[PDB]
Amino acid sequence: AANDNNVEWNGLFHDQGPLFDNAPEPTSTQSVTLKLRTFKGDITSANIKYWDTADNAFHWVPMVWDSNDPTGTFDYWKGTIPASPSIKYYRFQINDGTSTAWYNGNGPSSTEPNADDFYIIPNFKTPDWLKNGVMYQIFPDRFYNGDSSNDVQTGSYTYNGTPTEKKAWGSSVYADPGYDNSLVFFGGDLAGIDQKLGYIKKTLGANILYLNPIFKAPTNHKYDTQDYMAVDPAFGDNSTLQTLINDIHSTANGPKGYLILDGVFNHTGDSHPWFDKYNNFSSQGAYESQSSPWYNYYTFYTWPDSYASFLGFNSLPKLNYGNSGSAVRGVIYNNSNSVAKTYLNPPYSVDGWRLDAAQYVDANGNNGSDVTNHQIWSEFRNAVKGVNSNAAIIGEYVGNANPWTAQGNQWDAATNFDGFTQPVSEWITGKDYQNNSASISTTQFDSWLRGTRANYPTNVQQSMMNFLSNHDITRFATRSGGDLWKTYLALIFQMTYVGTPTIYYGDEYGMQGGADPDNRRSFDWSQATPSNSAVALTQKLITIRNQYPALRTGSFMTLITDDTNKIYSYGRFDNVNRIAVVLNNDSVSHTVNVPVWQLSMPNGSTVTDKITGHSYTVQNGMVTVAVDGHYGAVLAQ
Ligand SMILES: [Ca+2]
Ligand SMILES: [Ca+2]
Ligand SMILES: [Ca+2]
Repeated sequence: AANDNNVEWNGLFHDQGPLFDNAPEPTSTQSVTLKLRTFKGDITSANIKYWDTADNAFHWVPMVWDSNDPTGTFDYWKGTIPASPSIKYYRFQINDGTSTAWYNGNGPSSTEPNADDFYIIPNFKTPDWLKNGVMYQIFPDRFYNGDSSNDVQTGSYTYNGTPTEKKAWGSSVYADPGYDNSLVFFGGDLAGIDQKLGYIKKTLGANILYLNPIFKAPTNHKYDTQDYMAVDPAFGDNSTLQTLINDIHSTANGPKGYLILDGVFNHTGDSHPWFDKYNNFSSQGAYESQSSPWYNYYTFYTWPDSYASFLGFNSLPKLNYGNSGSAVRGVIYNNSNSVAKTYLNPPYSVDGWRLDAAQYVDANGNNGSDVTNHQIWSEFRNAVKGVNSNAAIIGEYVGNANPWTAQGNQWDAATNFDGFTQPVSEWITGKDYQNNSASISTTQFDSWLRGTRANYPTNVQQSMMNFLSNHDITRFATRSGGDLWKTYLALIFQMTYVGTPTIYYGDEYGMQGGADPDNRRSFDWSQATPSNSAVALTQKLITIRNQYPALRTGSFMTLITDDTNKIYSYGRFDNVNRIAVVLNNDSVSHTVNVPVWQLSMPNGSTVTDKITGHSYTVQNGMVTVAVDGHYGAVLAQ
């Protein structure tokens, strides 16, 4: 508010949204112009300090006043970082007389930060459809039986001395005596998904489907791959897949769609012919002979019974990637007929891969998270983007996936357990995604989100897979104790946050389910109608997100973190829209005075709460709205 030897943190702001960065994903020849907000006439000077990897040294860029905002409450200072192909990191030093403050990915700070700087990664690009879309994850056998003929009957075949069991739709997933939970088949197939595309792309509005493993394998989940080149018979054939894909891409049944498949490349099943532990093929697998033409595809500590695998499971033998140019790297991604390229090239042309157990991929039985692992994912990116520059690569990882993203040479994003799923679960349900006691306050929730977003470059942030639940954790509906309102609150946050909203089939209507396999129940189609509370809401929220680009690629600013009333408010905004989201995590309603002036919403202007449909007028830079307990408001203009 004045030159008083004091920098006012509350007026400061910067992130890589359109209002503050003119080149979020620049090439080697494009310079980056940055803008820093501050209260009007609050400072005397500001400087951009960036580290250049080409140089291994810091560089200084003095900023200059640029303009005021429409309300005349803030100033905007600007400075430009020169164009080059090198990766750079930056922070701001802000001065008002004898007062200095710093600011970077983690926000304001009195002392100079050493971590969490903003990222500039020349030529790094993540597909924009991923940034702007809504994903729907489907576990094939449990979504919808489109063709009951290809169904696996209770006794169709045996695996490791066990018959497969068919269950009636709606039945419990747990196997009956004499059977195994990994061999229970409810009947869902690709044909079904194809027939329910209308529900997916219209009723709900999602434009991206992500399917759990669909290739030939003996189990329910099918992560124990037997043949990467063939759609498993229980789901259909490769022609079925091609028809599904065509209908997904079609714009005659709704919005243009995108298909992402699960790529299990760290290991194969023990029944794959390269290994052939049960001798299901005339050929000789690695387990069968040390003279096998694929012996070197695996790592044996004591041939043939002790070998490298996924988390000690003997049914999942770990592939040996060797050095660059190896046969394994060839059949997985380098060869034209490899697994990755096959489905990315016509007649399939899928749109991306979700990398199962990505962190472990390595050579010689080692456990990844090393030089070799990253070199492999680097070669993987070149192979993929070489076929389709718009194909997405999302790696599975439960923590900070910075190591596979921040260099802009590996994945486009990752499964956001650490930056979305966990924090949300603990704030709303008082439990972690495992269903164990773990609760955080509103201030901790906000801190958690900011810290995790800071781990990633902005384009990676906008491409993260944000799901409330999935096939490896407990259902949100169960962690919430069956309280639908908690689901309401979660959906609203999900559809308005930074990252790709991902709906784990069933979650949109409150489906319950405990730990695997209880988290893989069949889909009750009598609940998949707007007549259902959660569904109607999901459809509305998806419509809201698709209506406002600020929700997908706009800036993010915290507006309120009230621990007593449990009120969380944040804004999403770009050059066109300004949206203030108000969430009520309490068990009783609260009337909140939203500080929309922080988003520069003009006084006397109006906003509409997209959740209730009610309209309001900005008075004294505020918006007073009564929000019901465990519910929210989306105030936009
Ligand atoms: Ca001042
Ligand atoms: Ca079927
Ligand atoms: Ca054999």
